[PDB]
Amino acid sequence: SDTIDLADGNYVVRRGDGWILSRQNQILGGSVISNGSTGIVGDLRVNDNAIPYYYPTPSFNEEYIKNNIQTVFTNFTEANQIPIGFEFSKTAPSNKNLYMYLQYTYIRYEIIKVLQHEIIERAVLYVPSLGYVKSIEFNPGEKINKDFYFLTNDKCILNEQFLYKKILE
Amino acid sequence: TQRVLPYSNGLYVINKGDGYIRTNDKDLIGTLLIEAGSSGSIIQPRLRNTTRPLFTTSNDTKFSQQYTEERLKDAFNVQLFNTSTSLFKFVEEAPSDKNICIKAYNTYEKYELIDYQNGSIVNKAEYYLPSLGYCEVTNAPSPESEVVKMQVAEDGFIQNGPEEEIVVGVIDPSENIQEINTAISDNYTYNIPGIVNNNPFYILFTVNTTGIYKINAQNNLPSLKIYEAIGSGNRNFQSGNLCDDDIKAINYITGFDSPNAKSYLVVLLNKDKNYYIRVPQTSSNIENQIQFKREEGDLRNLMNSSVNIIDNLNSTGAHYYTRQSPDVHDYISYEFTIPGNFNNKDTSNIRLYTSYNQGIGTLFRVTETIDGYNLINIQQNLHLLNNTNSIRLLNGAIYILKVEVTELNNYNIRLHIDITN
Repeated sequence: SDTIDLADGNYVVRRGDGWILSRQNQILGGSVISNGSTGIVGDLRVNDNAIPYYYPTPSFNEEYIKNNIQTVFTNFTEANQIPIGFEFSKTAPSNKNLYMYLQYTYIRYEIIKVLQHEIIERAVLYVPSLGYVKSIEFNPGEKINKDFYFLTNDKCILNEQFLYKKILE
Repeated sequence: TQRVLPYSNGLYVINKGDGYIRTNDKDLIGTLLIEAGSSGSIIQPRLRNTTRPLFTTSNDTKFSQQYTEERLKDAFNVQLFNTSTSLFKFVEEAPSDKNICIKAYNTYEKYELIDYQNGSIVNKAEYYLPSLGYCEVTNAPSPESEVVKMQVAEDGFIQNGPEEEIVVGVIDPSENIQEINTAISDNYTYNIPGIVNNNPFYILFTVNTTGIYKINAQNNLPSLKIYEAIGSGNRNFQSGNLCDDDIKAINYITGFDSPNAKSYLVVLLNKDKNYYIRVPQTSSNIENQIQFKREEGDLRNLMNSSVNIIDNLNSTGAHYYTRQSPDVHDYISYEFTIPGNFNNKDTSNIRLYTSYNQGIGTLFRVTETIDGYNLINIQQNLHLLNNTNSIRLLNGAIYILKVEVTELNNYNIRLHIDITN
């Protein structure tokens, strides 16, 4: 639930790497390879595609979240100004068709207010990190599950973390 | 001989799949002839703030390219610039024996923006977002075999990617959004402000405790619609208060577009989710309120559906009522009062049936007690489509028929209440 074993106060939290956002699965397109061909897809995280997403709360506005997160954790305002590229490479089996689509992954940061061992307020920051592809073998006309294309709620493809530090007054 | 679309009135964005290419090789990147034992690759690199997409529209003034891009951003948060920074590359090594050919095509992702109103598409726009290509590999075509004369296949598109149709409703941008800053307890009354001034609008709100809620306007007028914000509540949270993620993508839950039908909504709402309530155009300056009441009684046996309030059931004979038919496995409710004086012994023979859409119906006797409304089942598994069966009901009593549509043959559902005796 929303109950945590922490003393009262404000905390900065790193939830880990590999967070993909809802409805943002095929925002970048995909490749269709077949019959032994190798498909390679890559991207470059610079500025406008490295925009961090803020979700503030009345206690924790943008400046608060940014300053706290950058003080304790990776400094993203200067890091996202440095272009980082990445690539994926899949190889389709013989006489079969494979579709691969790529989406951005993010770092999840949280600013939480804890009172009586329960979180009463939480603000969320997403910092662009890298990408991730999902691939499926398909035939012409085959129905494809809705879960492959569409993500309903933000989830972490990796192990979620909880790296917390108490915010000093 | 098309399909019936049970979409509520509004704006919808449809992801029709990936891997679309134009006919007559208009998107042909090219063909590489790799010798035996060698390797080959086709690379399609892209620049910054480039990559022209493909856009057509039925009404440029309303569905302009800027408008379509903003709606696409509302639905899936796509931006053309995102496709600019991408690269794709196809690598193929030919075997030792024979040569190999590889053909590369630039692909597109097909998005469609539709203005759905009363069972038809009044405005349609097609957007094609540059995708990450399509590659097909063949054995080396031995020159020459023959050359066979063929004709062009005219303008059109060919999808090489998997089948896909993801439909997402989006908030109408022209309609205002008012926020309820406080989470909803067991009871609340929203007074519609004069700022919007009779124009249809949305109410964004959340719920304190998960449960089944009755939402209605004054005298159940006008009919209200409810949507759920997709992916809401996973982000920034505050206990007992509303946190707007500015999510425009919505899922239609229930509601009637017809502003004159007396109706109230019974819906299961989640404290970890955000919801919108669309109230339509009101043609008067007369005040109105939205009432929110958490239900703990038998009314929870109506979720999730709009209950339609029938007033013209005051005589024997033929009566039928037309509403926007819900989708398959989606519910619609009717609350009606048999004509005559209620003396607990006078009965009238009632026939309930639908005209085109088949649905399974369950009717309830309603006896309002001092604890609230009490719903008593008196029949189950009623097949409404051309139902010839009749049941005797008490004159002056109140009944609620909940219908689950099991076959959609018409955009509208017609419930007939025939009264003899």
